[PDB]
Amino acid sequence: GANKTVVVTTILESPYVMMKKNHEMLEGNERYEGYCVDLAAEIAKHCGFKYKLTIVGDGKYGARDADTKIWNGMVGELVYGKADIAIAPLTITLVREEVIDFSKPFMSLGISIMIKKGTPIESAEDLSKQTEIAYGTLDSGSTKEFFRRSKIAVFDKMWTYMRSAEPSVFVRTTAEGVARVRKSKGKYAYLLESTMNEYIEQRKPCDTMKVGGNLDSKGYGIATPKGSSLGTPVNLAVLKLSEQGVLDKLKNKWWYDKGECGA
Amino acid sequence: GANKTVVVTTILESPYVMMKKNHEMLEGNERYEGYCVDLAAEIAKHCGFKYKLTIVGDGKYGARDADTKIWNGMVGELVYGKADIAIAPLTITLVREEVIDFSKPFMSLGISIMIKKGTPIESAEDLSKQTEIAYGTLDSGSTKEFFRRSKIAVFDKMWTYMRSAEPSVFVRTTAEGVARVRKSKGKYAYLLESTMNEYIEQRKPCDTMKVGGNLDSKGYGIATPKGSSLGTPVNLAVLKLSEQGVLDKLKNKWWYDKGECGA
Ligand SMILES: CNCc1cn(CC(=O)Nc2sc3c(c2C(N)=O)CCCC3)nc1C(C)(C)C
Ligand SMILES: N[C@@H](CCC(=O)O)C(=O)O
Ligand SMILES: N[C@@H](CCC(=O)O)C(=O)O
Repeated sequence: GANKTVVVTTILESPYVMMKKNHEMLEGNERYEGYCVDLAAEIAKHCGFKYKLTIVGDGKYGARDADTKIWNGMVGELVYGKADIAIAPLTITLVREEVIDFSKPFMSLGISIMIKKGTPIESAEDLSKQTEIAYGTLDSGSTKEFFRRSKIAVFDKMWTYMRSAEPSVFVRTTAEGVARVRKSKGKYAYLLESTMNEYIEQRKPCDTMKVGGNLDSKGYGIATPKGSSLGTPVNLAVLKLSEQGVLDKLKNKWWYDKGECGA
Repeated sequence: GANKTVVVTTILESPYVMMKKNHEMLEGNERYEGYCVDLAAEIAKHCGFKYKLTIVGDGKYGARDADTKIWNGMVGELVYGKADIAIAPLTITLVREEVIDFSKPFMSLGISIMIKKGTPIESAEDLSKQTEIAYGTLDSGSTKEFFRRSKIAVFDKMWTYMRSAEPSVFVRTTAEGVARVRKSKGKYAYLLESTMNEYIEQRKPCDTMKVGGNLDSKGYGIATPKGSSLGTPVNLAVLKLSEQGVLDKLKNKWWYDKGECGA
């Protein structure tokens, strides 16, 4: 048919999408700011569509329930037709690519370790060979599934520990994992994507550090329901924006320029 | 129809595809070794097809002639139906994605600078602000087009210089650019992908260095003619291989383990 306003699902995750301080004062897309807010505006412009930003109702990225086979989070909003496109730090994975379309990656990341400054941990091997320091991941995301499915010795060891640790080492939101690192006096480390890790390291109170090399290499993609007319134009828009340096300029805007911890 | 033997186009580029020393002794796919030789075997296995490796006749990655609009290189072999799939370090670009399908990236890279050890150059800005040291790129590839199309000040400055430099700063093969760095006594720097740069840095005679940060961020994809039945299965195979750690194991095999310059 004729073009219609596109419903964009996204997720509150710094610095991708954040509530503006005065959001009560504001309406519509103007309530929100961040990398993916800016990316949404660029994509919509290059694909020539009108759009409405919506925050995913359940606050989740997307996992499938092993019993019901029902998808939750932003993936679920696409699968069940509640949203036309997901523009968020949504990790490209085999399980997801089978049910939704992803653009080529607009940003790269790998799973990484966050510690409170001074924590005697430099790697995933270090974490796996000790018990004083608890560690965990976000629920309903690609990091948890990485550990759950890993056949690699150190990560399988980590997963075995994390799955039955008490109290639970899993958190509902990134902010919750960060708070736990900050408040646990060096006794909790948080496994999260390098992009988020790197952003938080440069924010007050400047008390966290990324340590060790990334555990994997992957990327975020713009996701559309399978067969959507938006898939192709969105993919070309990502490649165009990449080649024009726009994605690099947005990364600088929302990471380096937001840095509060000095140089 | 019924499954047929797949014609794979590729390119002699270390460590992706290399002639085995005793290749005269050998036949078929056994003539060749390297990352993309191993990747081809994995993909073919996961997609359940038989295949024949073929080296691109003109030794080029792929560019389109501005007059004739004819594609050369591996892209051209796909476009004109001479090959069914390209499994090589073929950079995902807007101009190419429009005429061929790319899988999700199997490896990431950015454009980078190679110098002879001791060359007084630490960045692209440095190169652009001096004339003693010549510098250039490979012909018929994504690095040259990056500079030619760049609206970014330092790279546009570099391109203006490179396009009319005499003698020519462009080379036909990576080996030729490397030889020029090695033989020019610090007076030639070579702009090439970080992956190739990093491999060469660890090979005898151990006389080159990668300097500065990457100029861009992108990746290599497996390419198929537009609409090919191989596209979807090949893409899922890349994601599966990624998540299984196979791509990381192959990177270690062909870079770290091949290192000849010590630790
Ligand atoms: C096995 N490979 C794992 C890998 C790595 N990444 C990040 C990445 O490769 N970066 C790329 S490739 C690319 C772009 C970017 C980017 N800007 O982040 C921009 C447009 C041109 C093509 N993503 C992946 C997948 C296979 C999980 C999707
Ligand atoms: N980007 C991840 C969420 C963050 C994480 O799992 O660490 C996903 O798409 O599931
Ligand atoms: N990977 C590049 C070739 C190497 C280069 O241009 O530096 C391409 O696909 O064109």
